[PDB]
Amino acid sequence: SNKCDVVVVGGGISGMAAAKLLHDSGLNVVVLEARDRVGGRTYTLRNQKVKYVDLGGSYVGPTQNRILRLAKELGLETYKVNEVERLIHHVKGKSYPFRGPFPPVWNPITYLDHNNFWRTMDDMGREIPSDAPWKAPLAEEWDNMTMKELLDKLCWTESAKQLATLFVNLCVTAETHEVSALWFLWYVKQCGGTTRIISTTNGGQERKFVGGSGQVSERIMDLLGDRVKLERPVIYIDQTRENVLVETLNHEMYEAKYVISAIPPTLGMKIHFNPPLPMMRNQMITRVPLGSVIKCIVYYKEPFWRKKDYCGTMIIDGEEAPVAYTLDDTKPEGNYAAIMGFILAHKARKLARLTKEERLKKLCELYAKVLGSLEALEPVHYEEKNWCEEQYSGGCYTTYFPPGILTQYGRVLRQPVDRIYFAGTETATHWSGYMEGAVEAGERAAREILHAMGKIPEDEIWQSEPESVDVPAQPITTTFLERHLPSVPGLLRLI
Amino acid sequence: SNKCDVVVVGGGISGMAAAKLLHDSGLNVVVLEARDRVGGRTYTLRNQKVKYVDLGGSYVGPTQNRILRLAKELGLETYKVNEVERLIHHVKGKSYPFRGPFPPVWNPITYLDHNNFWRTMDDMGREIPSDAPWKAPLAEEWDNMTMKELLDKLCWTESAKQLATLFVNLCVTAETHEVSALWFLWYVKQCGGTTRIISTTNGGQERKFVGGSGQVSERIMDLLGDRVKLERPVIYIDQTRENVLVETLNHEMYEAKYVISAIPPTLGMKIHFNPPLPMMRNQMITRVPLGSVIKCIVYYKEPFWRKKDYCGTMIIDGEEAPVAYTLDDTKPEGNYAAIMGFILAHKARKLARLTKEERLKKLCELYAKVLGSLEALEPVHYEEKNWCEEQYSGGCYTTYFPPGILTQYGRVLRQPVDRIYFAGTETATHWSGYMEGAVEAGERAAREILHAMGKIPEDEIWQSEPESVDVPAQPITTTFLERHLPSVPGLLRLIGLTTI
Ligand SMILES: *Cc1cc2c(cc1C)nc1c(=O)[nH]c(=O)nc-1n2C[C@H](O)[C@H](O)[C@H](O)COP(=O)(O)OP(=O)(O)OC[C@H]1O[C@@H](n2cnc3c(N)ncnc32)[C@H](O)[C@@H]1O
Ligand SMILES: *Cc1cc2c(cc1C)nc1c(=O)[nH]c(=O)nc-1n2C[C@H](O)[C@H](O)[C@H](O)COP(=O)(O)OP(=O)(O)OC[C@H]1O[C@@H](n2cnc3c(N)ncnc32)[C@H](O)[C@@H]1O
Ligand SMILES: O=C(Nc1cccc(Cl)c1)c1coc2ccccc2c1=O
Ligand SMILES: O=C(Nc1cccc(Cl)c1)c1coc2ccccc2c1=O
Repeated sequence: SNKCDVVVVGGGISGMAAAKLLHDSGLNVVVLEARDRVGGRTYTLRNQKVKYVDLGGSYVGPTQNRILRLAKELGLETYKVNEVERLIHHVKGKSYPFRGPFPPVWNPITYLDHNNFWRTMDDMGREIPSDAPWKAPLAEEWDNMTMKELLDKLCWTESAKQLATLFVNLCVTAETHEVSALWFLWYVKQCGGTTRIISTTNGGQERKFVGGSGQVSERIMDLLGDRVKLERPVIYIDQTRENVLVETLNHEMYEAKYVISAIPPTLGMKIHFNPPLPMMRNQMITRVPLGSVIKCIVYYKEPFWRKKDYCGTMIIDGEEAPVAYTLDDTKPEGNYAAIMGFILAHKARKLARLTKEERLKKLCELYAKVLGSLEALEPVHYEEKNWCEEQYSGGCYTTYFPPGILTQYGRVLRQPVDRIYFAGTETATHWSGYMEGAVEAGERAAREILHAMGKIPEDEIWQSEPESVDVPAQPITTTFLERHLPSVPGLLRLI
Repeated sequence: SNKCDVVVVGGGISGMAAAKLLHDSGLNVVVLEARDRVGGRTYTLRNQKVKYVDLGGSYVGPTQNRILRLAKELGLETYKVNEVERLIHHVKGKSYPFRGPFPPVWNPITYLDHNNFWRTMDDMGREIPSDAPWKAPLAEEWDNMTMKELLDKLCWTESAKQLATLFVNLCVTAETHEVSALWFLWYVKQCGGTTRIISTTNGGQERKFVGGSGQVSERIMDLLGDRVKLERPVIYIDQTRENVLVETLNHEMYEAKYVISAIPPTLGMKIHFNPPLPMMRNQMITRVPLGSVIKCIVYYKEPFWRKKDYCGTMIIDGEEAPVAYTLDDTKPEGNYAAIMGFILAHKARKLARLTKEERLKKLCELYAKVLGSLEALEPVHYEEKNWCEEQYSGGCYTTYFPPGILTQYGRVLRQPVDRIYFAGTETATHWSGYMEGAVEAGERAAREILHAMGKIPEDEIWQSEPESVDVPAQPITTTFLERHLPSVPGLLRLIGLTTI
C-alpha cells in the first residue's frame, strides 16, 4: 500500500483546502479524486469561443473571506458581476425594470405582503443557531413543515408567493414542497440573511474569479503534485486495524492515520465501510439529496442589453419560462458578451429531454421577450452543464434536507467516525452550500485532525477569518417602515 | 472472469425468486450477495431459547398469492397469528378492548371522523393506478403535500388524527411529515386498501411461516447450490462492452449477458457505474430512503394475556410509548410465548441510544400497563433487531418517498438501464414493500430478460397469479352507513343548509 499521514477523499475545493492546510503543516497527504479532473462542483471550461467559463460554482462576495483569502494566496483576482444598469423583473408577460436588490411592488396590499415575507424569513432565522439549527426553539415545528406549507401560510398574495417560490428554487435548486422550512431558514440565515444571499452588489453574487473558479482546485493540485491521484474513486474504507485502509476502484490501497471525507454527504453511500457506519450516519446518507440545475451560458457579439440600460439580471416568474434567473456573464473587458441563466429544480428534469440546440432556442426566445430585443435571437455560441447527470456530484448547488431530516440526523453530519473526519461545504456553518463553506469545512476538518494528533489545542479547531481588504462587506440595513409596517393579517387585525 | 447468462445482485427473496425462475428456464445464473447469508430484510434467528424467530419480514396473508405459492413449492407451511381473543387500543393512558380490525369509537362526531378518514384513504386510492401512481389526476397536488398535511386537512378530531398517525408510522416506519401523501395513498391502495393492510384475520398479518421466513431464501439457495456467492458485495457494473462486467468487493469479476439489480433502490449508490447512470436514475437513488424500525420480541413462560381474553394485539397511541403495535408471537404449538412489538420511525432513532436491557425494561413496563398484568414484568428471554444499522438494507420495512419525488422520479424505478433490469420489492405493483412484492418483482424482472432474449413474448412479462387454495381471500366489504355517513364538514354543511 501507499502510506501517508492523511487521505483526503475528494479533490473539490473542500478536500483541496484541507489537503493544502495539512501539507503546509508538514504532513504527508494524498488526495483521492474519482474524476479525471479536480474541482468537483466547480468546473471551468476553456476554449477560443468563451476564453473561459464557469459551468459550476462561480460567484463570490463580501463576507466570504475564506475563499477570497485562499484564492488570493493562489494568485487569483476577482472582477465584479455587471450590475451598473437596471435589473428586470418579468411578471405576467411584461418586464419591469428596477434598481436595488429586492424586486419592488406598487399595490399597497402586495407591498405589505412582500415586505412581511422577506422580513419574516430573517426574523425566523434569528432563532436558528448557525452551528446547530436543530437547537432552534421551534426546530421540530419548523422541520416538520415544507417551505411550500410555510409560504402558503405566510403569503396572502400570489405575487409574494410566486416571488418567494422563485427565491427558494434559485437558492437551493429544489421545489418548495421538497425542502424543510427549518433547513431552508437555516440556509438563508447562515449566508447572512435575505439581503446578503440575494444581492449581487454587496452580496453573494458580487464577483467572479478572473480565469474561472476551477483555478482554486487546479492551483492547489499544482502545489501538491503527484499527491493528487485522479481517477481514484474510493470504494472501501477499513478502520478495523492500526492504520486506516482506503481502497480505490482501480485497485490501489492507501494507508493513513486519518481520513477526511470531502464529498457530498450522500456520496458516502458509494463507499463500503468496515466496520459498518454507526446507525445514524448509515441512514443519514440516504436522506440528503442534492438539488437539480442546468447552468446555461448564451454568448452574443455585444452586451446589447446595456444599451437599453439593463444590466442583464432577469428575474422571471412563472412555470412557462425555462430560466427563472439570469446574470450578465460578460468578461470584465466588455468582451465575450454573455447571459448566464439557471434552469432550476423540476425544469431541469423536464427540459433535460430536449437537445442542446432546442434549449438554446428556448432560452434565446425567452431572453428576446424579457430584454425586449431581437439581438437575443442571434447567439454566437452556447455552453451548458446539467449537474443532475454527475455520478460524483449527485446534483448542484448543494444538499437539501427534506422535512423531518435535519432535526433527526443533522447532528450526524460532521461527527467524526473513529478516524474519519468530515469536510465538504455541507458541513460548514457560514455559507454552507458555497465555495466559501467548502473552504471553512476543509480547513476545520484538517484542524480537527491536527488536534487529534496533539499538534494544536481544541480552541484552534474553529478559526475566525479576517475581512478581505479587496471585497469588504458593507452593512445590511433596513428602513423604519420595512421594520414596522404590518403584515396583511396584521392590517386585517387592526380592521 | 466467471461467465454466466444473468448475474443477480442481491440474495433477498426478490433476487432468489428471479434466480430460481431463470435457473428453472434453463439459464446459467449467479447470485452475488453482500452478506454472509441470504434473505436480506428477512432473517430467521435460531437458538435454543426461541427455537426460531423472524427478526425481519414475517407476515403473509390473503391476496399475497405469489409468496404463498413460492413458499408452498419449497415445502413450507403457514400458521395463523393469534387473534382469538380481544385486541387492545390503548389511548390516553387506558386500554379499550375490541374486536374487528378497526379500533372503534363511541362519540358520534368522532365516529363520523374515523369513518370518513378510512373511507377517504380508499377513495383517494381508487384514483391512483397501481402501476403508475404519477398518472393519478391530482398526482402533483397529492405528491406535493406530506401525509401530515393531508391528515391535518382530513381529521376533524384529534382521536382520528392520532390513530391515522399511528397507521402511517406502522405501515411505512416513517413520520407523517416525512412521506408524500401520493406515495402513501398508492402504498395502501396497492396492498388492497385500508382494511386489507391493517387486518390480521383476512389481511396482511394473518399468518407466519412455520420455522421462519428465512427458509424461503435458504431453500432457494439449496436449489441453486454454488451459484449463490455469499460475501460478494457488488461495487462496479460496466456495460461498455459486449458482455456486462460485474465486480465485487472481494476482488472477483463476473461476466453476464444481463444483470438483475435486486437491492433496495438507494443501495444502487454503493455501485459505481460505467457508463454513468442516466440523469433521472442517478438522482432518484439519492431521494428514496428506507424507514426506521426496531423489531423486539419479549418471551414469557406462558401466553398469560390470553387468560384475560386479550389476543396479544396492542395498538398504543402517542409519544411516551416506545412500542405502538404488538402481535402475539407464540408458536402455533402454544409454547415459546412471546409478544412481538415494533419501535417505529423517530422512536427507533431515539431509543437506539439505550442498551438492550433498558429497552427490554421499558417494553415490559409498557406491556404491564397496557395488559393490566404484573406478569408482563417477568420476561424469560428477549431478542431484537434495529434495521437502521444495516449497511446492506438501509432500514425497514421498505423505501418511502418524500414529497415531490414519486411524480418526478417514479417512472424510472423499474426502467431498464441498458442490460440492467430492476427487481426488489420496491418495484412491485401489488404488495410492494412486502415479501409478496419481492416475488412479483423478481419474477417480472427475470421474465423481462427472458423476453429480451426472445424466449417469451411481451405479454408473458407480467403474469397473473392463481389464488392460494390454502389462504383464500374474503372480499373487502362496506356497509351502507360506512359508505354514506357524512364527514364532519359534511355534517356541518347539512346543519347550515337546514337552518336557512
Ligand atoms: C454545480 C453548481 C454549484 C454552485 C453554483 C452553480 C452550480 C451549477 N453556483 C455557485 C456559486 O456561484 N458560488 C458558490 O460559491 N458556489 C456555487 N455552487 C456550489 C459550489 O460549487 C460548491 O458549494 C462547492 O464547489 C462544493 O465543494 P466541495 O469540495 O464541498 O464538494 P465538491 O466540489 O462536490 O467536491 C467533491 C469531490 O469529491 C469527488 N468524489 C466524489 N465521490 C468520490 C469518491 N467515492 N472517491 C473519490 N472522490 C470522490 C468528486 O468528484 C469531487 O471532485
Ligand atoms: C426489516 C423488516 C421487513 C419487513 C417487516 C419487518 C421488518 C422488521 N415485516 C414484514 C412482514 O411482516 N411481511 C412482509 O411481507 N414484509 C415485511 N417486511 C418487508 C420485507 O422483509 C421486505 O419487503 C423483503 O424481504 C424485501 O425483499 P427484497 O429481496 O426486495 O430486498 P432485500 O431483502 O433487502 O434483499 C436485498 C439483498 O441484497 C443484498 N445487497 C445489498 N447491496 C448489495 C450489493 N451491493 N451487492 C450484493 N448484494 C447486495 C442484501 O444483503 C440483501 O440480501
Ligand atoms: O436568491 C438569489 N437571488 C435572487 C435575486 C433577486 C431576487 C430573488 Cl427572489 C432572488 C440567489 C440565490 O442563490 C444563488 C446561488 C448561486 C447563484 C446565484 C444565486 C442567487 O442569485
Ligand atoms: O397498519 C397496520 N396495522 C394496523 C392495525 C390496527 C390498527 C392500525 Cl391503525 C394499523 C399494519 C401495517 O403494515 C404492517 C407491516 C408489517 C407488519 C405489520 C403491519 C401492520 O400491522
